[PDB]
Amino acid sequence: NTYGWDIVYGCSNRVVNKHLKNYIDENKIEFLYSDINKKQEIKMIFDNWEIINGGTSNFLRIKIFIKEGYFKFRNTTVDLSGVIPILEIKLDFFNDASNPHIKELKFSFGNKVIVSDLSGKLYEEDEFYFNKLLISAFINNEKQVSYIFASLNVTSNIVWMNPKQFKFVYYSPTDNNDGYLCILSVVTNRDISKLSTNVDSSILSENSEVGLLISEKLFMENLLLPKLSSNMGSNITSNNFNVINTSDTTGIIKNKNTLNWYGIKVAALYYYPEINDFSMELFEGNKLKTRLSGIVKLTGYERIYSKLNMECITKFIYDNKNKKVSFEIYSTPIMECRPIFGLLDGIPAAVAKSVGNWSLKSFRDSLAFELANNFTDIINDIVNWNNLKISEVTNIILNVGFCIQGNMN
Repeated sequence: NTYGWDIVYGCSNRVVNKHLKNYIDENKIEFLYSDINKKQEIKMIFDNWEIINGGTSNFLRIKIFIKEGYFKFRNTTVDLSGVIPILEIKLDFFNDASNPHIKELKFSFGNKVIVSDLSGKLYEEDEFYFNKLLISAFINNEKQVSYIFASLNVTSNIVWMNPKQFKFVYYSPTDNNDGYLCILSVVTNRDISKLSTNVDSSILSENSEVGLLISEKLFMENLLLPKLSSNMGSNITSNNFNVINTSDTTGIIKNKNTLNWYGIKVAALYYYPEINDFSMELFEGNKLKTRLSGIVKLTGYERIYSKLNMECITKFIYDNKNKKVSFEIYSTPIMECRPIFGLLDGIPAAVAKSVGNWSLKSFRDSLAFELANNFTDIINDIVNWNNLKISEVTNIILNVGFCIQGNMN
């Protein structure tokens, strides 16, 4: 699903364009420049700006609607009322003067980083070498446009999501409509470059304005494990578990050491089985394949035990009404209970079979739980597009990556 990145955020241009429009409908947006004494000047008054496709890398490409204005070179007069230039511009992150741990995504015309694609439509004269030279005297008014495309929060209450390195990229598809987006690596200072910038269009959907894609690893470590590792009795606590790397984004859950199961009462006695090696890897996109093995000693016959082997597939489950993530039992392709005894003593062998079969059930049963995260909290945790929270989460998908989707209000 993802592309070698750790957490990817994304937003509809259809969304930001609109918050852009009434940031402009605030109306204090006139641009003046006069080159002296080169006899040049423009006064541009803006109707609307509109982000469009064609944006490559850091850059946005945007349609500029002028509805009042002028422009003079060498005693030549041209009123810019209605001309519609098309620019490409750079965005970069700007640290904040309030909370510096909140980095802020704004326009940036430093020093160079504005290109003119089309000059105007279509009320112009070909002789527009001067308009372009001059409207790149945009820069003088860089500070005037302080629009916040997204707030990005390092040092949030959710620590595993905190980004160390991260950068902006615009996704334009093959069909026309699009969403731009922001890519990160959390905590880890990995190679970073060269990583791709290609993004999964899956992140957004027809129903959803904002999307968030969590890598498989982060999901395993910070979403599944925390629940699982506390679903198995008081002598198991995730400190008992490792998550092992297979890629820098692909990961398997193995046990760090012996897992001490809680006590099961069979007939008159309590038994305390122990799983010795444990494995949970992600399988067929949305299912978990669990593969454990261990034993259970017979209390009172210490040196007579039952060897326990299970394979058990569980499945992701999403409840769109209460926004709950769930895993249920899909199959139990292996539940093998094989008592170890010799000759005559069939009588313990039989309780060994029975404690074995009870223990296996206990195991499986623990693989069927419901996570407790607040996913609304999660999507809103690091990136808030346009300095805004998301009201409703529209879908959650586990297809190798872990994807949360929603609408802002």
